[PDB]
Amino acid sequence: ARVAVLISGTGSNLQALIDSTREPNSSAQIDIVISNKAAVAGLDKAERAGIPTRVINHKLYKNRVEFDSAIDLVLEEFSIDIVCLAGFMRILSGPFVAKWNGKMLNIHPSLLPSFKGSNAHEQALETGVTVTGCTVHFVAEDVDAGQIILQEAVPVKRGDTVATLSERVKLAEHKIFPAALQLVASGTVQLGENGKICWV
Ligand SMILES: Nc1nc(=O)c2cc(CCCCc3cnc(C(=O)N[C@@H](CCC(=O)O)C(=O)O)c(F)c3)sc2[nH]1
Ligand SMILES: NCC(=O)N[C@@H]1O[C@H](COP(=O)([O-])[O-])[C@@H](O)[C@H]1O
Repeated sequence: ARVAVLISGTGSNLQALIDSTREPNSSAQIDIVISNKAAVAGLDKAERAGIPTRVINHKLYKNRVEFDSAIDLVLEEFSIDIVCLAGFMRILSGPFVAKWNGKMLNIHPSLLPSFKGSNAHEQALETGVTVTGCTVHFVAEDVDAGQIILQEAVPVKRGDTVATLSERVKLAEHKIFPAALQLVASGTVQLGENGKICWV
């Protein structure tokens, strides 16, 4: 399975995905890394691993649909089968999401459906949970509401901050995201016609 990884930032999840897909038994190959922001650290991790990169500045486009179309063009150029959103922060448009339905995965740093949106850790800390986690799900049109593939709980320790909590949660992200990609890449898991997770 040919994979594109979209990033907006540091690329720790990207790096975990690079490491896992180099394993001999990997069912996925990362063929392109797309960033919507220039000179982010994930672009370096990609070049060090010998993976093509492309910056598609969202700031240059009239609206989401145009910008998504620019991404889609690169996805076709590279005959991509699966899209991983790994720290990619731009909400995608309906048509793009529908096109990639069942082929696009996103990592989210909470146990969905808790704490959807961009600042999950802040919410988690403000709410006072003692267990949080991360969620790999298919991208549906409703942000952070697509079908759930894997999750891993992570404890909240007293005194935690966004810095310390997100650091612990990212250790789980680097486990379940490579695992979720391998499940989809190998056809073990797919989005069902009824729209629920299907473990073939
Ligand atoms: N249809 C669809 N379904 C999905 O499940 C899904 C998941 C995605 C992964 C991205 C993370 C989820 C998320 C993204 N973005 C924002 C946000 O407010 N983003 C600002 C830009 C802020 C910035 O640039 O840092 C904006 O895009 O306007 C947010 F609150 C939460 S994208 C997507 N699209
Ligand atoms: N709303 C989406 C979101 O919060 N994404 C989060 O951004 C980080 C990216 O880190 P990375 O750039 O080191 O992979 C990850 O912690 C991921 O869960």
